[PDB]
This record gives sequence, structure tokens and C-alpha cells, in this order.
Amino acid sequence: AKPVYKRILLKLSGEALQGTEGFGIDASILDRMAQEIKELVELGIQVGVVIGGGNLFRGAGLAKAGMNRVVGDHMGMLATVMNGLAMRDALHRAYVNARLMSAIPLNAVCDSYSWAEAISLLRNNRVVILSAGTGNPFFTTDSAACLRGIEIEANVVLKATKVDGVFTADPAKDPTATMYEQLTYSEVLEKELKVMDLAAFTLARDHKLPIRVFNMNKPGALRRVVMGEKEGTLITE
Amino acid sequence: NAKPVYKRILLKLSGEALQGTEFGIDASILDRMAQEIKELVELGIQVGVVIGGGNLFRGAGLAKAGMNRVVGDHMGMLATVMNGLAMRDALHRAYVNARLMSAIPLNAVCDSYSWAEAISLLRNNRVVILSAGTGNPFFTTDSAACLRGIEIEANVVLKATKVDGVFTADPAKDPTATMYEQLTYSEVLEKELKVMDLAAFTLARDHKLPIRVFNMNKPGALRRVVMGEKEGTLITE
Amino acid sequence: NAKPVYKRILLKLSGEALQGTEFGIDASILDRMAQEIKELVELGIQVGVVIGGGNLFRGAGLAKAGMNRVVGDHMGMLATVMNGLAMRDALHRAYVNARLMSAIPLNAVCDSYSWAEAISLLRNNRVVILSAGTGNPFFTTDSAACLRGIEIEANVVLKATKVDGVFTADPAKDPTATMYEQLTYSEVLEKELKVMDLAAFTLARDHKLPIRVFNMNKPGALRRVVMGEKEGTLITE
Amino acid sequence: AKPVYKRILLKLSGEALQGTEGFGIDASILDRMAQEIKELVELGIQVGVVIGGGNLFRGAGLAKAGMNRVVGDHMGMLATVMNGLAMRDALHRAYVNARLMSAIPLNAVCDSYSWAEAISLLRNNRVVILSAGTGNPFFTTDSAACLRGIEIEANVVLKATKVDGVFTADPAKDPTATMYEQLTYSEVLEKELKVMDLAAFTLARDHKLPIRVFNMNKPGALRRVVMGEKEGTLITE
Amino acid sequence: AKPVYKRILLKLSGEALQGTEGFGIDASILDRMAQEIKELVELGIQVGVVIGGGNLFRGAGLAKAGMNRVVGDHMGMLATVMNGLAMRDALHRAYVNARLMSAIPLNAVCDSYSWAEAISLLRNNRVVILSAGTGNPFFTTDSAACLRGIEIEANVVLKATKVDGVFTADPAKDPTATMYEQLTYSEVLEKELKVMDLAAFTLARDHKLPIRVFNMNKPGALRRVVMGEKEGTLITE
Amino acid sequence: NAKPVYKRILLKLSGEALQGTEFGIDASILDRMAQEIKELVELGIQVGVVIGGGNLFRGAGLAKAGMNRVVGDHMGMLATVMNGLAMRDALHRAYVNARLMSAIPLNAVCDSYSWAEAISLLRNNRVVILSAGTGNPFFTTDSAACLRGIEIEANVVLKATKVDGVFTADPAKDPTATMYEQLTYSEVLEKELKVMDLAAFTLARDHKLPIRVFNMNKPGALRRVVMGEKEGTLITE
Ligand SMILES: O=c1ccn([C@@H]2O[C@H](COP(=O)(O)OP(=O)(O)O)[C@@H](O)[C@H]2O)c(=O)[nH]1
Ligand SMILES: O=c1ccn([C@@H]2O[C@H](COP(=O)(O)OP(=O)(O)O)[C@@H](O)[C@H]2O)c(=O)[nH]1
Ligand SMILES: O=c1ccn([C@@H]2O[C@H](COP(=O)(O)OP(=O)(O)O)[C@@H](O)[C@H]2O)c(=O)[nH]1
Ligand SMILES: O=c1ccn([C@@H]2O[C@H](COP(=O)(O)OP(=O)(O)O)[C@@H](O)[C@H]2O)c(=O)[nH]1
Ligand SMILES: O=c1ccn([C@@H]2O[C@H](COP(=O)(O)OP(=O)(O)O)[C@@H](O)[C@H]2O)c(=O)[nH]1
Ligand SMILES: O=c1ccn([C@@H]2O[C@H](COP(=O)(O)OP(=O)(O)O)[C@@H](O)[C@H]2O)c(=O)[nH]1
Repeated sequence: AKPVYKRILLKLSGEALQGTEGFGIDASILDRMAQEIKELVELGIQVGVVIGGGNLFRGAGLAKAGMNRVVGDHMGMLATVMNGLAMRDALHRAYVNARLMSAIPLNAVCDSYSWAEAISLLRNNRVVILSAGTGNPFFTTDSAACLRGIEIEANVVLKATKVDGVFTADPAKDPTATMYEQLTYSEVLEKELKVMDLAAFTLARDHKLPIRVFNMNKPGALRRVVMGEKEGTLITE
Repeated sequence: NAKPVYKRILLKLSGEALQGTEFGIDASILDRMAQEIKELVELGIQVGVVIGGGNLFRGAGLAKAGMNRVVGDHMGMLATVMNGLAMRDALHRAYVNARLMSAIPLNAVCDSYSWAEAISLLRNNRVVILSAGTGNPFFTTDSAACLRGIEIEANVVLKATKVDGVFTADPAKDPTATMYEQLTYSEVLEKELKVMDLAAFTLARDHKLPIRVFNMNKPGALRRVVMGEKEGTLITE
Repeated sequence: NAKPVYKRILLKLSGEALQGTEFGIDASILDRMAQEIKELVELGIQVGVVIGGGNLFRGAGLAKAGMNRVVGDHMGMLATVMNGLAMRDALHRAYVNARLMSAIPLNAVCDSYSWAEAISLLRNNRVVILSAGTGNPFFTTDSAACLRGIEIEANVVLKATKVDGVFTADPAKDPTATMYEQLTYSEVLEKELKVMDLAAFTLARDHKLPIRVFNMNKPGALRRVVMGEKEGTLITE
Repeated sequence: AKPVYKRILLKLSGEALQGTEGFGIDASILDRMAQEIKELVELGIQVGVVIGGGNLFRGAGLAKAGMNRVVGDHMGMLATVMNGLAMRDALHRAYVNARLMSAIPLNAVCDSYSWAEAISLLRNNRVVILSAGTGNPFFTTDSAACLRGIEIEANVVLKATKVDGVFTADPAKDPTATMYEQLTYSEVLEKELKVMDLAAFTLARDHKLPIRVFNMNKPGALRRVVMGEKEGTLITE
Repeated sequence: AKPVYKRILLKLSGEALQGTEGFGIDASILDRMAQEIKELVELGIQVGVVIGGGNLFRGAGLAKAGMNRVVGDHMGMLATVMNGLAMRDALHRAYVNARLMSAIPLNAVCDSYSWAEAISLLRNNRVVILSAGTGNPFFTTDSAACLRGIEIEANVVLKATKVDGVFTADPAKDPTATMYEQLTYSEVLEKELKVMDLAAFTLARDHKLPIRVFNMNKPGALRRVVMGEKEGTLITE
Repeated sequence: NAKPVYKRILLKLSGEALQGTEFGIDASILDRMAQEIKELVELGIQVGVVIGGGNLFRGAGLAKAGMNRVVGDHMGMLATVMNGLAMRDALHRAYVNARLMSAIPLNAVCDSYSWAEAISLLRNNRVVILSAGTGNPFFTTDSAACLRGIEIEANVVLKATKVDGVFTADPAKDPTATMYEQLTYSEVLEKELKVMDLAAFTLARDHKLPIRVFNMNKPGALRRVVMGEKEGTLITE
């Protein structure tokens, strides 16, 4: 009963790190994710992780408050980096070899994203955190996830969410919605389901980047997914 | 026919003063400070501005939750940049020439701190924002405020806080908390009042750098200081 | 007493359009575009220009020959810079204030892309060339053209190609290839015409960013577009 | 009889490298320090070394000659880097794994200071040289020593000096002064003894960073100190 | 019958990578050179490789077309980098440990040239590619070859050419010319033979950097040269 | 009504000429050169200035003492920057617009060398100092002086030494040492005189770049050269 993936791209949204107040970072959560990621690395899995920033800032939201869209998306990106810092530290304190790279060159705090070094690091059993997303405004860390996954030739992008997977509708606002166990792009687009930003998904589809949606707040789920069990939704075609 | 009592200042904007209820950044406070800073610039005053990050993260805070103290300060310093980004945008949208420099090289998002480049810019009547403080862990922005304040040879360091001046304690927690209106670097010590952190204080005292503590949540407060009018607490030799 | 119909544009110069017979760069086309760009600048038009690299390398091309797709796009992106270098030189030798920025930091050879710095420069009537496109593999310059076009808030993206406009096919290969003169982001799709690559197209549609496709191998073509005269194909909502 | 320290921060003043003319660097001295440092690394000790610049330049001294204080401190910092280069080379020629990092980003000659990589390097038995001090003007490499020591969580900062330790007065200008074998901050400050720049010391005290003053020109002293013998003065509290 | 060189500097001209059209890169050729370089590394040889850009651009040629000489040499340098990218990829796909460094800092695509790291990498059996030449205009990659060879203390610079070696004249335009098996600088200069740019050669002579000219299109030649056989011409004194 | 005989020059200031008795930098010589350079700038002369480091370190010197030659040149090159820092400060304190660029990127302390940026600056009547010479080991600043001199298209390279002109030997060591007042790149060779180092000399000869050697320890010497008056030795074709 060994793992069914060699290299994966873990997409961690900003919310995932949110405590109970709705903002910031919750030390306890980070530590738990570190233990889970750790188990995967021990299991011989090469882990790349793209983190979001919803717990701190979103360019759109700021833009609405009157701020320039580009600068909003910049601050939002810096936020992803601020999260990566937290994730990395947790990994380190748990004695897991990891390194933070940023699309937005941030000398001192971490090194800049380098596809070459990224791969080398991956082939050396080190967790590689890709913050600052794609580095461009008008994009979501989800795109970053798909882009970085195609780049590092990940076997699959695991989209962590506070939900067991993809439902016929929002399973928290419509007690009728049912989860899917298997899905294909054409279907997701056909029935117009919510998996992620269209651009990021279009890209994943264009390169047949399998996507799996699972719940990150469900202890063990991560492991079950990589160990090929019944967890969340699978997206391919 | 009054006219300003200062030629070039070092304005320290505390991050906490950018919250405006509930963490995050308060767009409206930002828009207001751009206006008040705009007036000073039209008034011919050169403005260097050190910004804090208390509204997002404090190294020490994170450390107690378990994070590595040094990574905590890094996140903290990165918050100042995030705040420096929003403050610059407010300036720009108010049509005020401003540039953002960071102690830790961000590149692209903003400029790296360049002492010489900062002097030139101030001379050409442009607001120079300094984020990432001193750029070293274990220090505060108050320290940077003094350090940069001396570097650019500012006439005084205006510490913009949330209260009218230096009090005998947190006026929000101790009903028995009075503020002073005059202090010598001595008195502050021979009374051990809450102004900054000895390291920064000593620095200013060392170079006979006056300090004035005032409230930025008070519209027009800054201008009054600039016009030499009864405002906040003055700290001199 | 006509005068320009645009204040600030995003000129996308395809690399292939710089060949002029046999790969490489055609000095004479370069000298000519500097002249036509010089007129627009004297005409008061702010010019941001995204340049391609089709005359030297295309990631996808190299990939089929066996190279790593990502290293291929890198080479590709580096070609755009090489083209950005020659275009800037032509501008300079024509006495036109121009600066070259790269998505991937070259430093020394040219400047790193700085959104803010780009806005300032355009405002001071200086040509801002953007090379290395989006700076990420798997994307085209057309994408960058739209991405940057939106960033600097350009009035329109002028895609400078080798043909008079968007055709039903490659007019050089399909004798049955007609071009249109008007299209809605819709029609382009509900006809599936050759304009760009959905990713870039969608982007422009998303932000109601008009696009006009014209021939740069036609001396004076650009100016006519700028003067709002029957030229190329117009793509709007 | 094994070592009593696991990780130490070696503070080497500029003078230490001075030949007999009073300036520059003396090849012979460097080589000797390299052999001693080497022995420590072989002994399993993780060594971090902060070097000064007194043998070349001091910002204050230059300032007095009329030069700007900030630029003086800059040149002085560059000097620390110039020394590090020399120290590193010596370490390399003696086949000791070492790396120079600079607070002032100096691409090519060495890499920039990165707390993360610094620690990783330390955990890999490599000597880590921290030049350019803290990177800020108005500071001494002594502060840098204390700051870098607290950061890398060094077990103790060993302050090398051309004296056996801390005396009741200058043991070279008052034949009565006696050396201390043990001291505490409060005492040093109480009797106002000379250990180092007040700021650097205040910082060390604030974080209980044990400090040991010993003679670097006394062959073997370094080893005796780390091997817990009767050498120089100890400072804790 | 083991190798007679421990560390070599392989000078690969741009032409060497040229397909049959006269320009660009030929995937097939790269792959073959990768296999040969691979054999050398397996053989315990430390390989440093300086690549040219003649297959893409030469500053002089561009200058003649009217472009600024400096910018011409810049684009030409970027070309060397574009080749290095190709060479590196080939090495990687052939599972040979290699790294591209550039004299012209090119963050992301590769790292910048660092003599220190270069040597460390060499001592670790990794191919080190030195692109962007010397980094200065008015120089040839040949100089770069000699300069980088003296720096990395290479045992010899192997100048690959599409000719078996150095002839009394051009062996392709004068069927009488004969190849030399052994030569000395004084002789090359005396009889004024074509080996490389005078500057690069003067430098090599000044430091007694043995030079060997051989044919790179002659499968096995590389190996024969390093295995001390009868191949090409030797240049020393 | 004389007026200058040059529009733009390349002033090579030897480091040794900044000692003024005993190594180090002589504040008074610095203050004097700022004045003499100030006059040239007010006189409308564009000034690019290559600075040496002979007063602090010479790679070759260190090499003989045992250091790695390459690390020696690095230290050497870093001295030029240190000298470039003090010279810029003198300029600034004399109210002369000046910028310092380094061949090896220092960032923050000064600017990276930017050919284009240097041309723009000279055109806007600002002194552009070039430190770190060519930025490569094994070369001298004299080389950089010629290399940069050609790059910026200077009218002549003024080598500022410690003696009145090119002598038949060191006038301080050989009583039988006469200087010339006219030389052809030829004579210099067909007499093998002490002007620079063939590499740099050849370079200037290559591009018909005249050279004039004069004494900077002679107040007003520079201006006389600039005014085309009997001063130093002239080296032309
Ligand atoms: O490629 C990217 C990735 C992120 N962002 C910005 O940074 C924020 C990151 O938060 P995101 O919404 O992607 O994170 P998550 O929703 O996953 O918590 C976004 O809101 C954007 O403003 C961006 O502009 N481009
Ligand atoms: O020189 C500096 C300045 C700031 N910080 C960190 O960044 C935070 C900035 O917030 P600060 O408390 O200075 O802001 P304010 O109190 O002014 O709101 C600090 O708590 C530190 O963790 C740092 O480490 N070094
Ligand atoms: O955002 C970008 C823009 C370009 N490229 C690469 O660089 C080449 C640039 O040529 P492009 O086809 O964009 O130029 P054009 O078609 O306009 O001649 C592309 O083929 C890609 O390989 C890239 O990877 N990312
Ligand atoms: O954090 C620092 C460290 C050093 N320096 C400057 O660089 C010199 C380094 O010499 P220092 O006196 O620290 O060295 P040492 O006395 O140990 O020989 C100082 O004089 C300062 O001018 C600085 O400004 N800040
Ligand atoms: O130190 C160097 C190396 C290269 N180049 C430029 O980049 C090109 C590289 O091609 P080169 O002729 O050196 O390559 P090869 O002849 O070996 O194919 C040259 O033509 C120059 O324009 C340069 O200016 N300086
Ligand atoms: O292109 C350069 C210029 C200088 N240097 C080094 O830095 C020192 C600078 O001093 P130089 O002798 O050029 O100065 P000057 O003789 O003009 O006083 C040299 O000795 C070299 O070690 C170098 O390696 N490369």
C-alpha cells in the first residue's frame, strides 16, 4: 500500500492558515500541516507547495477600497510570501528540509524562484515553497499552482480546500449538493462547477494536469489522497 | 504668515495607526494621510517617512506562538513594506511624488534603500518612504525612524502614534495615565516613560535628534506640529 | 487638424516582423520603426511597447526538437530582450528617449520591469519597452501585451503583425484567407479566428481592452491607426 | 577533555589582521588564525566570524577629516568585507570549508547574508564569515557580532582582542590594573569597564548572550577558551 | 591509458552549434557534445566550458549595420548565454550534472558567475558553463576562455574548431597548408598564425596557459586530446 | 576667450595619487580634485572618471604574499569602489552632481555599471565615476580607463598619475629618467616606455583613442590639459 504519486504540487489557499478570528496565521494549524507534509517527504514524495494570501490580502478587495489594482495585487503577492515564510519556519522547526522561493525577488528572506534549482531541490527530497504566485498582477495563486506544476512536471496538483471536494453546488449553503468522486474538465466547464479561476484551469486542461480537490482540515486526508484512497475529487481528461 | 518650523522631517508612521477598527489597513486613514502629507510637501517640507507594521505582524508576537524569532521579524519587516506599498499608492493617487525604498531588497515592487538616492529625492521635493526598518531582526521601526532620521539629517523625528503624546502608561488600559508635553532625553529615563526602546532613544539622544510624539488619528495634528503649534510631546536634550 | 485618437498605447511588435528576409534582425525595419515611433512621441502619445522573439526562438519550437520546454521558453524570452536591445538602440540613434525593461532581471544590460517606474516614464513622454514578456514559461508575448497593456492602463493594444489584419487563416499558406475589419471578442470566438491565444484575448476582453491588428511592414500603417484611419482589424466588445 | 561550546561567534577586530606598519593585512597572521579556526572546525565546533575594519577605515575617523558620516561608515563596512575576503582565502588555502556573506549585497565576490543559508551552512560544519557588519551606519562590528550571534543562536560570542581579557583599567597604561576571570553585565556597566560599544553590549545583555574576552595573539588561547580552560574573561548574568 | 588533464577549459565557438542553415542551434549537435562532455566527467575530468555566439550575433557585424557597438556586443553576449542555456539543457537531459553561470547577471534563468562557487562546483564534478563571456564589450569569447581558464586554474584550454588544428594557412582555401602538431606562442606570433583574438592569446601567453586546437566535429577527438593522443595542435612555451 | 579643447573626457585617477604621504586616502587631495573637477563641469565638460586602488591593495601584491590571485584582484577592485566612494563624497560636498557605478554590483552603496545610464548621465552634465575597473581579475584600472573611455566615446583618456608625464623609468628611483612630451602608440612600443600595460594601450591604439599623461599632484594641471596647454605627455597615432 505505497504512494501513487512521485511529485505533487500542493496548493494551499491563504484561508487554510487562518485561525478563528478570520485573519492572520494560526501557529497551531501550520504545525499540523508541517507534520503531514513531513510524512509525505518521509514517504519519498517530492513536494512543491504554492501558498495563497486570502488570510491577509487580495488585490481585488483592495482595489475596491480605492487602491490601484496593480499595487493591490502586489501587496497580495507579498502576502503569499509572508505565508510561505510561516510555512517554511514550521517545516524547519519540525526538522523537514524545505526552502522558500519567490516569484518576486526578495533577497535575504528567501531566494528567488529558479526552475532549475527548484527541480534540483525537488530531486533532493526538499520541500519547495513557491510564493509570490506567478509574479504578475491580475492572477490567482491557483494559476501559479497550475503553472508551477506544469513546470516542475508534477504528477498532480492537489488543491486543498476546507471542503471534502467538488459538489453539485455549495454543500454549506444547499444541503442537497452532492460530491463528485471523479470529473473531467469538459464536465466541470460544461456544468460550470467551481474548482478554481478559469485561467488557471484552462491552463491545467491545456496540459492535462490532473487536479485533485480534497479537504485540508480533515486530518489524514492529504495522506489518503497521495496513497490513492477515496478522498475528494479527481479532475482529468 | 506663520510658515513651517522645519525644513526636513522624519515621519514615523506606526502600523497600528493604519488599522481603523478590527487588523489590516484602513483605506480612509491612508487617503487622509496622503492629503496631510501633500500639504507639507506643497508647504516646501522634505519628507522621509518610516513606516511600521504593527497592524499585520510583530516578530516578538509570532515568537511566543512558537515561530523562529528571526523569521518572525522578517515577516514583520515584510509587513512594513506591505504598508509602505499602500501608503505610496495613496500618495500617488493624491498626485504626490513618492518613492518606496526597502531595507531588504524587493526589486521591481519597490526600490532598495539608497541613502544617497534618498537625499537627492528629498531635495527634489519627493516623499521617501522607508520600509523594512533597519532590515535586521531584533529591532523596531522606532529604531529605524531614529537611524534613518539621523542618516538624512532630518530636523526632527515625528513619531506618529495612536495617542496624543507620551503617557505614563497605555491610556487605553490604565485610567491613571497622564501624558507630558516636555521631556529631556534625561527625564524620559529618570522617569522611565514609554517613548520607544532605549536603543532607538539613545540613538537620537546621541545625535541631539529631537523627537515629537503626536496623534495621527487627529486630523490636522501633523500640520500643527509642522507649524510649531501646541501638539503632542516634545523630547529634546 | 485631425490629431491622435489615443493618449497612451501598448504596441506589441512581433519579432517575426523584424526579420526582413532570411532569421535574425533587419536593421532597416528597426530604423524605420524608430522613425514611426518617434512621430507618435512627438505627437504626444505615450508608448509602451511589448516585443516578441519569433525571429530568433520559440519555446514550443525547441521543445519539439527535444529541449526542456521551460528552458525553451527561457531562451525565447531572452530573444525578446535581444530584440528589445536592438529596438532601443534604434530609438536612441533616432534621438528618442527610450528605456528597456525586462520581466526577468538582466541588470546592467537593461532595467528590471518596474510597473511604477513604467508609469512615471510614460508620463514623461519616454518609450518603455517590455521584453521577456510575462517572464513565465508557457505564455506568449501576445499575453504580455495584454497583461502589460492593462497594467499601464493603455487605451488599446496595437498588435503589429506581418499581415494587414486578422485573417481566416495564414494568408501566406491558404489562398482562401480573408481578413475582417471589425470583430467583437465574441465573434472572434463564435468564429474562432486567429488573433492571439485565448489566454491573452480573454484577458483583454475581461478588462474591455480594445485591440487593433495591423501590418508593420506597411510604412505609415501605425500612424494611421493612431490617427483613427481605416487600418487593420479592430477588436472590441 | 572535549569542547564546551557547540556554536560560537568569533569577533575579530580589524587590528588583529594588522601587520607591523599599523595598516593593511599581514598574510602571516591570517594563516595562523586559519589554522586555529581549522582546529575548532575539526573539533566539531560550528564557527561564525564577524570581522572589523579598524586596520583600514573607521567611519568616525573619516567623518572628522570632513567626509559625510554615512559614507564614512559605508567605506568602513566595505573594509570589513575586504577583510572577510582575506580571512576566507586563508581558510580556503588551509583547506577549511568556509563562505563569506555580506550584509551589503556584493554579487560576485561573495553571496549576501542570509540567516537561513547561514544556519544551514553552520549545521554543515562550514565557517561562515559575516562581513559588512549590520549593514547600517552608526554601528560597530561589535554590534554586528552580538546581533549575528543572537540570530545564529551561538552559544557564546568570543571577543578577540590583543589583551588577555578585561582589566580594572588599561593593563598597558596602568601597570596596576588586574584582569577579571569572571564578570556580569551589571558589574561591567556598574564599574563602567571597556568590553565593547554600549549598544552592542546592551543588546547582548538583553538576550543573555555570554561574552568571553580573550587574547587572539596568544597562540592556543582560542582553543583553551572553547575547551573551557582558564583564558580571558567571561561575561554573563 | 588514463587522461592527462585534470581540469580543462572547453572553448566552444557559436558555429559549433549551428545546424545546416548556418544559424540557430541544432538539437542533434548539442546532444552529441553532451555525450562527449559526459564521458569526460565520468572519466573524472573537471570541465569548464566557455561558449560563443557566432551562430546568432556578433557585435561587430551589428555595428556595421549601424547599431551602437556597445549594444551590439551586449546582444552578442546575451547570445552566448542563449547558447549556454541550450548546452546546459542538453547536459541535463543526458543526466550530466551541470550549471550555467553568466558574466552578465541574469537572475532566474541561471546564476551569476562566481569564481568561488565555480571552483567549488568544479571540485564537485559538475560541468560549469561560463556564458556572457568576460561581460565587457570589445572582447571575444576566446578572451573569456583564456581569462576563465587562468582563473579556474585549468590545466589547459581546448579550443574546439571545425578544423583538425592549426595549419600553415587555411586548409580549406589553400590545399597546400599543413597542420602543426606542436607550436609555441612566439612562433604563432612570429609566423602570425590564426589561433584566436590577439588579446586573448597575449593573455594566455602571459600566463603560460597551454592551448590545444582540435576538431569538435570529429567524433572522439575531444577524448583523444584529453587522453593525450595525436589530435590537433598544442600551444605552449 | 580660450575655452576647452574637449567635450567629454575619461579621467583615470590612480589610487596611489590619493595617498598624500604614509597608505590610505588623503582628504585634502580629494577636496582639491572635487574643486578642479567642478570647474570642468561648469566649463561644460562631460566627465567619466575611472579610479584606481593602488593606495589600498593590488591583487599581484597580495598574490606574492600567498593569497589567491583572483581573490587578490577582488580585494583590489573593492578598493577602487572604496576610493570611488570617497571621491563621490568630495564631489557631493562640493555641490557637484555625481554618481558612482561599480563593475561588480554593490547595490545600495552605489549603482551597478550601466553603459546606457552612463551616457545619459554624462549628457546631463553629471560626473560618472567607474569603480571596480573592468570587474575581472588579471586586469588593471588603466585597462578599464581605456575600455570605458571607448565605451562612452570619450574624446581622450587623461591618465592622472604622480609624475609630470611618461618617463623612461620611475623618476623616484632612477636619477636617469626623462619624460617625453609626444609619442605615437608606435614610439611607446618601439621604445617600450612606461605608459600602461599593452592590453590597455593596444585597446586605445585599436580605436585611435588619444591618451595624455599628467600629474594630479600639480594643482591646476588637469584644467591646463582641458584648455589645451603644454601639460604632460600626449599619446596619439
Ligand atoms: O499570480 C498571482 C498570484 C497572486 N496574486 C495576488 O496575490 C493574492 C494572493 O491571494 P489569492 O487570492 O491568490 O490566494 P488564496 O485565494 O489562494 O487564499 C491575490 O488575491 C492577488 O491579488 C497576483 O496578483 N498574481
Ligand atoms: O528594524 C526593524 C523594524 C521592524 N522589524 C520587525 O517588523 C515589525 C514592525 O512592526 P513595529 O512594531 O516596528 O511597528 P509599529 O509598532 O510601529 O506599529 C517589528 O515588530 C519587528 O518584528 C524588525 O525586525 N526590524
Ligand atoms: O510571457 C512570455 C513571452 C514569451 N515567451 C517565450 O518567448 C517566445 C517569444 O516569442 P513569441 O512567439 O512570443 O513572439 P512573436 O510570436 O510575437 O514573434 C515564445 O515563443 C516563448 O517561448 C515565454 O515563455 N513567456
Ligand atoms: O554595523 C556596522 C559595522 C561597521 N560599520 C562601519 O565600518 C567600520 C568597521 O570597523 P569597526 O570599528 O567596527 O571594526 P573593528 O573596530 O572591530 O576593527 C566602523 O568603523 C564603521 O564605520 C558600520 O557603520 N556599521
Ligand atoms: O567578452 C566578450 C565575449 C563576447 N562578446 C560579444 O558577444 C559575441 C560572442 O561571439 P564570439 O564572436 O565571441 O563567439 P564565437 O566567435 O566564439 O562564435 C561577440 O561577437 C561580441 O560581440 C563581448 O562583447 N565580449
Ligand atoms: O579591471 C580591473 C581593475 C583593477 N583590478 C584590481 O584592483 C587593483 C586596482 O589598483 P590599480 O593598480 O588598478 O590602481 P592604480 O595603479 O591606478 O593606483 C589592481 O591592482 C587589481 O588587483 C582588477 O583585478 N581588475
